[PDB]
Amino acid sequence: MIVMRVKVNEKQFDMIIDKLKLMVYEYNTKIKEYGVYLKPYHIVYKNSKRYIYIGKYWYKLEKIGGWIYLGKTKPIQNMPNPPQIPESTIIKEDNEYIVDEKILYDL
Amino acid sequence: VMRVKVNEKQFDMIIDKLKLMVYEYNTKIKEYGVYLKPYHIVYKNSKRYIYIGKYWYKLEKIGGKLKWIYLGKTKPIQNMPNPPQIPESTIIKEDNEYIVDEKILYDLE
Repeated sequence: MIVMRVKVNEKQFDMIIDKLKLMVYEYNTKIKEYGVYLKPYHIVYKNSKRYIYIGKYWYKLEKIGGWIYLGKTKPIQNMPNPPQIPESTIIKEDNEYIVDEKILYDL
Repeated sequence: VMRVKVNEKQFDMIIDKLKLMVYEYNTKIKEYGVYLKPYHIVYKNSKRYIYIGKYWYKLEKIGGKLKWIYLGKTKPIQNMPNPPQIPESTIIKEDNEYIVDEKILYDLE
């Protein structure tokens, strides 16, 4: 398959995240009694870049300290089946700045 | 060739040189309760504006939290030592960009 990777801005990225949050709002309040939460994405900083993975990422209610991440496998067998979430990777581009050349005299 | 594009690392270079330019001046004027921050970040028009110039602040006790209050762009007190020459310029942070699969773009409306 020829899979297309294209460039989008922050606002277009925001709608992508918002849509995923909308698609799992139907699931999380229903399964809130199980102490489990389904996050449709995962943000991780590798290779000096912000990686935003898309998928099924689960959480479990904490006990005491001083919501824990369970990974990608569903915890409870007798929980209702989650909605279908697509799997993809988003890589944030390096930040760019419009700069006057004069103030580059700090060399 | 006035205005060009630099990425994050060179942007952090310019920020640090300004902070170093005022570090020893700020230590001298610490007793006055006055801080010269050599830049000003404005999030106007959904974009990170960073303005190069003199920005003076001062310290006071507001409810016990010791909050910084903006003073202006000039020396608040006549008998303070003169500041370093901070240039005047504007830096615009470009809109954040992302590489995304086109399928989830179509499949997420």
